[PDB]
Amino acid sequence: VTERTARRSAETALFMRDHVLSLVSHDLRSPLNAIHSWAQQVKLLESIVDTTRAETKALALKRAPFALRPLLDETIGDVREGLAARRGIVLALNTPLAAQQMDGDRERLAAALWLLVTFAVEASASGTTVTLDADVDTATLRATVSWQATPAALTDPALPHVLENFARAQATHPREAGRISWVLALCKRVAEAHDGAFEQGEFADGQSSTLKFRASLAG
Amino acid sequence: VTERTARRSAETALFMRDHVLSLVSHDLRSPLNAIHSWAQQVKLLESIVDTTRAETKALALKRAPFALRPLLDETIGDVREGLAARRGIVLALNTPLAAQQMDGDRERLAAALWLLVTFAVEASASGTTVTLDADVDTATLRATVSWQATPAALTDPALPHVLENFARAQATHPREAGRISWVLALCKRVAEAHDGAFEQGEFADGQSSTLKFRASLAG
Repeated sequence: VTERTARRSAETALFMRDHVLSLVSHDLRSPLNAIHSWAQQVKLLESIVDTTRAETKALALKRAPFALRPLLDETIGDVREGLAARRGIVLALNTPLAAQQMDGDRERLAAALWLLVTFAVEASASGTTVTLDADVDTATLRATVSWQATPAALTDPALPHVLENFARAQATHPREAGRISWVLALCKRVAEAHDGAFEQGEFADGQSSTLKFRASLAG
Repeated sequence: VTERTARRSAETALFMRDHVLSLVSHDLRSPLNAIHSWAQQVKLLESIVDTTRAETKALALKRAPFALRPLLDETIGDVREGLAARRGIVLALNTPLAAQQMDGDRERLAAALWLLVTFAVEASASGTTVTLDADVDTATLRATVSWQATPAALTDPALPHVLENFARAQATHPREAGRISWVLALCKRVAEAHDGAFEQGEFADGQSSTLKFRASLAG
């Protein structure tokens, strides 16, 4: 395990814990009122809000121009050495990007793309091809990972893994409407911090699954 | 910022988010009942419990013998390059340990000692000496960081920093009885996972502050 893989793993887990806190910050609202509709000091709520709001402010502070294509190649290289090669997964990069630049938080985008690809690899069986597609259109960077999914591979103890065991287990769980697997929180947070969006498709039988990442170019 | 510093920073923040979840998992018990003593679906509680319990099981799985003294020297070297040198803080190592070994989770202990020293550095003014004392006694590893504290340095925007801004701010807050500054959660978690203990002393005026870490040798 390289230092880079361990760093990316810890970042992923960090953002997943933020995601869990934000869900908690949200979901306790309704069953509380049902008890109180029969006829939680907000200060506890606010000190979790302060944590998530701090992370929110962290994700907006570092924007600087960088070359998109070396970032894509670094992503492929890092995931290949971290997990794809030892899982027998072929990584493919499809992009026309050569000299294009983006004014962005390069390190956070790097973490987001790493996780976008690593998640697909974790959910792939030996011999599967995971493809990272990436391009720009007007004001938007678009990165999509597409692959034929074997979601049982996420929790297979005979296979090497990089992501946390409980995160991998949680990712096989049926998703509530509009909600991501917790472990993808970093992709969602970084996308939305760049005035973008993140979409986790379902695990599709007989068809490719997709993760779709978008980020504004000049934010 | 080296890869090692960024990895340690993300680990620190990860464990701090676990700590916040565990506090939330605990503290909502009492104000809820005061509402219900006038005359929160546990499933939401349990899915945070599963997260913390997973981390708990992770911290018990990797024990292997390693040399204690190179771990101490690596700690000093990493914090020197990550923060102490650029803050004008002198680091001192006081230990009789030479060849002693410990059957432990070397990477987690390394993160814990890094944070033990880095926290003291963050809470030091230029020219202060931060001392790491370390020894073994019977079944126990004991590591203590002692220093003359300037807690205002934690939040001084003119000084370089490694730890998260909101974590540094939270650490200046008055501590409830028996509770640590959230940012030290990694030290506490790793100590207790090694059948040990962690003690954060107060910020002492005219006297040294201490952080005391203990871990069982052969767990």
